[PDB]
Amino acid sequence: KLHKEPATLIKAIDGDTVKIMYKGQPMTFRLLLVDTPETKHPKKGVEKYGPEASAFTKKMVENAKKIEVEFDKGQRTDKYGRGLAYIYADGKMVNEALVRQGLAKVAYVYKPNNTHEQHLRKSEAQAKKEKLNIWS
Repeated sequence: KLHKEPATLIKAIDGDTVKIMYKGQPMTFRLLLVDTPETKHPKKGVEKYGPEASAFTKKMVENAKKIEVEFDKGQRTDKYGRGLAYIYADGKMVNEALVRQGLAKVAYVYKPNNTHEQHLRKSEAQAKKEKLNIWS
């Protein structure tokens, strides 16, 4: 059973990555199950909708009263040291919000870290049907 834990925003870095204070330790977190266009793309740079995905995550985490992180059932950090997780801004899942707004695609999934996969795929189909941003 996944549960949420409190955390404190330090800084937003990209649409898909935020620095957070977790159990008193600053850490970089990668949002589970989504791929946003990047501004810090290692290869191409600042892709289309990159700045947009980026300001959205920023605003969202920044204006929140309460940030919480929720780990999935698999590994909790990636090979770069980044925490892997679902992030909640006042009860709303940032990863889902991005996909519903057409500012992220559901990422290639790695079990057993796939607990909200279906949900998100559902939000992606809707942003697609509404042809938003990425899907326009």
